[PDB]
Amino acid sequence: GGFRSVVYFVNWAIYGRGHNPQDLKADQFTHILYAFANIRPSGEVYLSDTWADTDKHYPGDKWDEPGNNVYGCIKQMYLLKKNNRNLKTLLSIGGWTYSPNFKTPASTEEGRKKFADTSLKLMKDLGFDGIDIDWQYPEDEKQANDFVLLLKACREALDAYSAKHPNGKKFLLTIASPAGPQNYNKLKLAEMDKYLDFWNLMAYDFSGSWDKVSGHMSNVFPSTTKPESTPFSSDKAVKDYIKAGVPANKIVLGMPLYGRAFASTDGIGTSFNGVGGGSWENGVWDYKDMPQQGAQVTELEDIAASYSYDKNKRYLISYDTVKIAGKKAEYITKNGMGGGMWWESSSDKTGNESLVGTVVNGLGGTGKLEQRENELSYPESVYDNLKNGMPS
Repeated sequence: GGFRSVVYFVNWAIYGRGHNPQDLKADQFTHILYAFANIRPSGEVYLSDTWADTDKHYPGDKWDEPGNNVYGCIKQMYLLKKNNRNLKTLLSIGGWTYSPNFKTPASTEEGRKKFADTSLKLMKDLGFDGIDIDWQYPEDEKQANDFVLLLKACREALDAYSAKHPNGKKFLLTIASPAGPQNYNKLKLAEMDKYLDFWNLMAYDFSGSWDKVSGHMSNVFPSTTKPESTPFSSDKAVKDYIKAGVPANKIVLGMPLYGRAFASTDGIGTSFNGVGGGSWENGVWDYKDMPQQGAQVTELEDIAASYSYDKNKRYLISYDTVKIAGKKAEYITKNGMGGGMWWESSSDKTGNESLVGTVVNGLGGTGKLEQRENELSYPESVYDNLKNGMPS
């Protein structure tokens, strides 16, 4: 089908980062994942920040509107949908901080239905085209099995809702998936695939502060000359997924819009101590703050990896440049993969230095993106302004 362009919009971005949904170049994406909803012990899914999500008024949002109305970033996401009919939005549930919360609701049938019903409720009230589940990660086979059951329960609730509105759209079920063999090898990949529209493979965080040696954090291919610099590779993951029965065109390659740093290092693949500063938190740098003054950039086109290194501070930052992004685009194209996904929208550069723009153009452009109309009708929404299509 065409290629997908998937981005994570993080709801805490509206604070210190100053990134609002209005700043998204909507025409370069097919799918926005709104992160992150949290999970109650009952299985009930709920919004993590009602201020950012529903309450904050933006310019254009009236104070005096009749009826029960939604504002926040949810309204802004619907506005984007109205204006770009090829743009779909999904409610992303879980993520790193919240993943502890999956195990208990997921272990029972009651828990699983509460999850499914409450997530569907959120979807149809807030105007989303589907839900994305990011359990990072199922610790073992039991959990992996429960996760398959969780997916089934959600897929049934979705379909049941579509059945209630035969002429309306179908809805999406998506997940973020592991690139590390020790995590994906315990999942029942072929089983899960039956329920999903597509797989956003988290092909990044291959290295970080948790290691003892500086490594490439999102490279495609392993290094034969320096194996220590590539603990992982996305190619290993993609190939294993396909062997397990997952179709290449349903796998979306996750790409970092940030870099991880290593301090007091002689270079890639050597020991390091500490991670230095960061754009917002230590050890992590936004792509848009790169390159750092005094750092030299090295591009390993063959393994598709890049990093900066400042000889004087002995500081290493593993992150992708435009060159390397075009190389990952190459890879998506060559292997007929489902598209590109990025974490996350606040940190890309604009214009010709944008990693997202580089990949979309390397995919043949916006015309080669999957064309699938989003859903604007939400007749069962509790929110007046949304079910009326945000007339205002």
